[PDB]
Amino acid sequence: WEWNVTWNTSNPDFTKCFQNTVLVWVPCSYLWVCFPFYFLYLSHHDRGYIQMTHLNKAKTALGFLLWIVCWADLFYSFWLAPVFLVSPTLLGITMLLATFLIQIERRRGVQSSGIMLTFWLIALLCALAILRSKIMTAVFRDVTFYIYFSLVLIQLVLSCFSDRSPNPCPESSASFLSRITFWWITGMMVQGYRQPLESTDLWSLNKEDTSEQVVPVLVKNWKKECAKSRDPSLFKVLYKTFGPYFLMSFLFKAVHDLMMFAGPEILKLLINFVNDKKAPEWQGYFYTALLFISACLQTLVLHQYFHICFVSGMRIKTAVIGAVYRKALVITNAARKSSTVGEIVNLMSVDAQRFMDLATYINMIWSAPLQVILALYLLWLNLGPSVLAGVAVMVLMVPLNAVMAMKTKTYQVAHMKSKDNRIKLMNEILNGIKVLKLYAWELAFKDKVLAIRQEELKVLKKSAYLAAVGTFTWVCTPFLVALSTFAVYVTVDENNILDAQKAFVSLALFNILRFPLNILPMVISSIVQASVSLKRLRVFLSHEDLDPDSIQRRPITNSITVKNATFTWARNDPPTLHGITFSVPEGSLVAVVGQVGCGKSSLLSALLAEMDKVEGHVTVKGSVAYVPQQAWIQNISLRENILFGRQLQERYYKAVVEACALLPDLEILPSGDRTEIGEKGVNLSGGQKQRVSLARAVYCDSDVYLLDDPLSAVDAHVGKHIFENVIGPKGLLKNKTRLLVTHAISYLPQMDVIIVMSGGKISEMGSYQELLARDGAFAEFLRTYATWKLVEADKAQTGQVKLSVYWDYMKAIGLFISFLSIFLFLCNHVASLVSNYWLSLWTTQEHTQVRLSVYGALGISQGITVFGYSMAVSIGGIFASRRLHLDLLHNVLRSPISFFERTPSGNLVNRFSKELDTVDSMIPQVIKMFMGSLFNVIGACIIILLATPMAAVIIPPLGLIYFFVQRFYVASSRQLKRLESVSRSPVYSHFNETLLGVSVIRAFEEQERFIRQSDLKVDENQKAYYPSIVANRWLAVRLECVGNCIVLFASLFAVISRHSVGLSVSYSLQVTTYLNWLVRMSSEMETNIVAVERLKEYSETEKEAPWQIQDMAPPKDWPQVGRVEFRDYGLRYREDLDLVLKHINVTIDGGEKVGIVGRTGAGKSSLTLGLFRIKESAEGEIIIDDINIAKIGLHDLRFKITIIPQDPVLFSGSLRMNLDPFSQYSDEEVWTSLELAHLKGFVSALPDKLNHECAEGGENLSVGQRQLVCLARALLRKTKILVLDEATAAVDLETDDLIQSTIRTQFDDCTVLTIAHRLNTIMDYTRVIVLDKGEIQEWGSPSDLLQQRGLFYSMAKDSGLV
Ligand SMILES: Nc1ncnc2c1ncn2[C@@H]1O[C@H](COP(=O)(O)OP(=O)(O)OP(=O)(O)O)[C@@H](O)[C@H]1O
Ligand SMILES: [Mg+2]
Repeated sequence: WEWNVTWNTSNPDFTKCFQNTVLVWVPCSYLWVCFPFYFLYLSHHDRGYIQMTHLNKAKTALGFLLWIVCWADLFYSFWLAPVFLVSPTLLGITMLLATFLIQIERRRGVQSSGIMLTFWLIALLCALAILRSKIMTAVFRDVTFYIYFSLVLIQLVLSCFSDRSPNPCPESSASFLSRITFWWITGMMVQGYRQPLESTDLWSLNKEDTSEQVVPVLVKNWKKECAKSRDPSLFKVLYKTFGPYFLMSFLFKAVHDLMMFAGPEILKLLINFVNDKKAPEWQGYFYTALLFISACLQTLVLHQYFHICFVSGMRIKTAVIGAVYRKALVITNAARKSSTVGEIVNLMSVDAQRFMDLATYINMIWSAPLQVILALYLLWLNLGPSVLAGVAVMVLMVPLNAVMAMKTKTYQVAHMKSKDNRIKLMNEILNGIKVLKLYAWELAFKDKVLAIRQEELKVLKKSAYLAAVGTFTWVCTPFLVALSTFAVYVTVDENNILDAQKAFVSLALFNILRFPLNILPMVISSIVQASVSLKRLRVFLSHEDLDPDSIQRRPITNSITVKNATFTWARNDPPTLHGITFSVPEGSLVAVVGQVGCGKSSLLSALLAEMDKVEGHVTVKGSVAYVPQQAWIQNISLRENILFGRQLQERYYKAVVEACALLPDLEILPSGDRTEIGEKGVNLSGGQKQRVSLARAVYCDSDVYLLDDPLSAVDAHVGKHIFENVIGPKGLLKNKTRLLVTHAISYLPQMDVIIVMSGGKISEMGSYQELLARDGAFAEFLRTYATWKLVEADKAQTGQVKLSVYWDYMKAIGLFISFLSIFLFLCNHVASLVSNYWLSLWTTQEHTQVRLSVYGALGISQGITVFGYSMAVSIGGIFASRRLHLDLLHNVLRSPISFFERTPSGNLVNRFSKELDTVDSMIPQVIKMFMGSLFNVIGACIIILLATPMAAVIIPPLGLIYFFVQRFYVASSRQLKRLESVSRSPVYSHFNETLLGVSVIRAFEEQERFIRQSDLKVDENQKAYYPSIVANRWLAVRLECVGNCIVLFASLFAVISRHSVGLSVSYSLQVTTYLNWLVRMSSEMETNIVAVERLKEYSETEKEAPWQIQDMAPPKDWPQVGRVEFRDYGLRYREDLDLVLKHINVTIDGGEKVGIVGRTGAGKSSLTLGLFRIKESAEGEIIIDDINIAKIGLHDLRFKITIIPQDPVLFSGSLRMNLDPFSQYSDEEVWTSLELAHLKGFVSALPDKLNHECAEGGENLSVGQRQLVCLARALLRKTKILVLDEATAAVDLETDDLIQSTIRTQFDDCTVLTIAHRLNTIMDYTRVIVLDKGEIQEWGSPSDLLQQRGLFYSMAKDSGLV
């Protein structure tokens, strides 16, 4: 090796020894270092074995022949030079390793080899170099090399084709080149250009990324971790699960850094050749070719690294969602109260996003130091032994930034904890929107949600401040280090030789150092956010687990054999069931009776292993079917609700439908048992829900039935019919154990055992006959008798996002920030341009100091502007997020009830949880980066145009070739993002539906089907998400290669056309980067803008009538008498179907108690909706005290009309907040109301009294005590209209009489419209007006109706009052 023949001569020729040693050691060596490592992948990853094909054999045979040929050389050498022995043998054995490798790759099922193609490629290049040398030299050993080269070339061509496999994703069957270039997606891309993509174009999900193939691994690893540590660390299981696939990203990142650092060196060498005519031209071309191949390989390896990181993040998100769902289905009640529904919704919505953000930057926590250390070491041997001073700066800056970052972790904890409270509050708002709108409590909760949002948005401002200050130090680090090391370098010794050339090199290198330190703030912020989101996930996954071994669920004497067990709702709270002991024989109908909050329902929940056992033995035998007190209904057709995971059996299904009085219900529905039933059963009535919930349990034939009051909402006749045909001894369940919890006693004589439970312990136990002779606590009670698809789905828009969206976001940000931020951007970029100009243009130690001072001033000015615009962008983004949340909340609240009926409660959760996450976090940073890239591009174009008049006809084409591909990419990226969000919404819907009814699912042992449904929905979401990232890589690969094809032309021109412009080579290198970056950023912003678009989607939806009308204002004492009078009133349930009320005309007098009563599906709960303007009246006019209701607003009417809703619902927070959320009543007033509603005897014993912490939706209370709270609210309001929408249904007889007496006493001067199914209360009323089929039938006093022997007489006959 000497420079005369290898570099100095115009003939590019390697030396003979170099040819025979290094050129042969390179390829053989590559396979030797990769071979061992490759077994890891070949072993850990398997796909079967490929069959015997001609291609595989062709490759194997050529591998055998190639080895022979190489050993044939050793034979001829055996037949002086030392290299003529070792080299042929080494090549033969590495060749024997190559053929063995394709063999094992066949065995392990790999169609395209990631090593063979590269191995042959490198071998080919080495052979090409020797080939050219051997053909320039000119039989004996040359012909062996020609045979070797031809065989290697054919082997390389063969290795490109993909072998046979052992609407799927093409990634599995794509060839190596297609996989490395992401070619296989281009079809979708061009498809997205023809017409917008739909969900059907989105391909299927790979088997490796599927939910059922990812979640079980993490779940098993978590069980192992939580079993070894009898507290476990979530980090250990997380990396043990997601490390083997991620280490490839580490390898690719190392290669990308080692190849990127070569780029500037090759550029510098090229710019010295072009600026020199004393070097053989061949050297210049070689430089351009080397730069081109280096840039191409750099982009390929970088984009492989990025794809691996993104895929790992996607898998992490899928695993996190699956594990959260499984734990939520497994969680216990106490932990469920501790870990609110907002916490779970945040865990599978914003937390995984933090993990995928961490996935991109975790690989940089070693790359950035590595680059910094490499640059510092190279400067050590470039400038001298004075760079250590710069080290001191890192020792005086890093700790500060670390201390500052540590404060952010205590600032993100409150940010991610004040988000769960808001999400929980909005979940309770959406679950009980009907009551929250019937009580006019809209702004009472609108001004309450904007009290946890502004607590969550303030810590965001503080964290943004700490992030801007943290990036300030990183942006000023280089210049400060330069100043410190130069101040030391001059004094470190007599080395004051800061010559322009040296100073120039050091300054350019220190500028290069800016790239590793410009990504550190994002890495640190992502690490902090991921640790904050890791703590919460570890806490949630470490909660207490329900124990199904507490109750011996023996399969199949006595079905239930409770043995003095003392159950409790939570570990620390005092027990609720004390010393319960009973034994129910098989088939014996048992009726639990007592009072409100006595433990009747708690007993069934304790027999379901849903309630903690202090001690005792329970042996409920068989399969248990549960009918909850509040019916649980999903969003499917009524037929599937009845089936509930069972195949249809006409013989049984028809009998079940007939028995539970469902034929009358399956005749008024639009299409019988094929109509969409709504998310929460809103399509059904209050009594039909109970019948459907009972039919679901009856169809699922079990051995033990725990009926928690299944006849608490149906009228007397239908209840009798159901009991006789289902629950009685002559029904379908005549040979099944039935714990029929009942409040109103009518079938007690037909009971077998009557459990009288009071206080919490079984106070009495015996049949009807054995309880009439006790003459005690309970005997005196008996003596005294006390198709269209209604729910739609989120639909993506087709086309470009309207600028209106951009305009609304800009208006949300404001004007002052929209100009100050732009000014800071522009000033920063112009300062950078001048710093680059001066360092370059200006390239006398009096000048050296001046140059150093001005450079430091420019760097500090750049840092100041960077910090300033980061602050401005963060503040503007927070302002925009606040405004957007306010607008979205107002739009949701102002929407009518029908909107909530047709929109599933997973779209709203999506807008308020995930889209808001994007608006707060991703959009500001994306806008900042896009603005920076755009301004950089404009500045670079300007500086080229000003300093090069010739380069004026290339700017328009260069802009066009990038604008066209930008459009071609965004046209599909927008639709991919839209489908991602649309497919995501269902997941939230399913999570809410499951979390609502966990108890029923556990009781029916039907967890697997719901787990599979959640897996399917998450699979659809990831099917929508994966093409987005794949298209991201495709766009970048094409752009970074298209721009890289240009620099090649510039380099060649600079070289080939110089004697007959050294700047263009670097200009193309510099500008193309800005152009590509800019394009990417634009697309990114566009995609994120989609989120804002969806937040706007609810604005155009038609809303309710104006809440307050100032022109039409009622007097303060407007309801003087409450003379309700319906004139021609007809209400239509939905616009398509027919009228539900046909020309009713009713004249109610002031203060006259009305007792509206009718059969099921008679439109009883239509006057209640109409009187509150819940649904606009197609025709008719309700007039209260001479003023039409339709003319007044809404809040005026709502506040002044009291209602007791059919479904008792208690919002989260304190018990007081469920009474006066406006805080308009004193403590004494509320306490008087409590004793008025007969609840003071329960709240007093509570340790927190009035401020007791209610659970999510009120499960902390009973169902009768939740109705007593509604009665307390009605007493507190105390208004002259008291429509009772089927109230007092879930309370015992004596409590019913007590609250009836309270209503009769304190509400004897109001126009109360008591809709009820218990006719005994309606008997002592002034008008018992009857509705039958939407038309008026009876009109008069109850006595007149009874004597008329009409419909009401038959109704009186059915109940048992005649
Ligand atoms: N989810 C819960 N968390 C905590 N305590 C609860 C919960 N559910 C019930 N309790 C406690 O158990 C008591 C009894 O409730 P339960 O609903 O069993 O009474 P009940 O008499 O069957 O009610 P109802 O008359 O409405 O049928 C409540 O008053 C409350 O103290
Ligand atoms: Mg109950």
